[PDB]
Amino acid sequence: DIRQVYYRDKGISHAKAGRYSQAVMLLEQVYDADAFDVDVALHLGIAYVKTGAVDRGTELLERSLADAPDNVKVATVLGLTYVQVQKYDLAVPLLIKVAEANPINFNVRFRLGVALDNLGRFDEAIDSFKIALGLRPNEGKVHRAIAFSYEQMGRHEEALPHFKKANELD
Repeated sequence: DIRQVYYRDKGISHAKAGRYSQAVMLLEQVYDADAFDVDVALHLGIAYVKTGAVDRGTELLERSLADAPDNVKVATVLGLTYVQVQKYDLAVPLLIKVAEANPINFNVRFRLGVALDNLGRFDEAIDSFKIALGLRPNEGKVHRAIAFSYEQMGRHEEALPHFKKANELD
């Protein structure tokens, strides 16, 4: 009744503030597969991945994606998690769309780049990494990444400056 609004509101806040174990503990008690609340599943999703229950969290995020395919945050979080467990094929489409809608999100763009480079899509990797550098030109790590993407294409002339700049910072 008012039990559940309190558990939901608090559990979600736990998750948002990084208190992930406490979010699992509360939200496990509201989450109901058959009365599907997407905010609950999202944030219990997040909290399971964070607490090492990666499969259960992934599954909940997929189910949330099925329920709300236009929810950007579900897509962001599923996308990045897929990068984290090396499901780069699944990640790229979710991360392209998220980056479209949210151009100021550096990590998304960067993980997109890294996802592309692991699929061998180097030209697209490079274009994403350039976009990531427009947002943080100081990012050594992007520089090492784009350098390696070029080198993998045998474009060594283009790699070196990026290698140099990644050391100038590192």
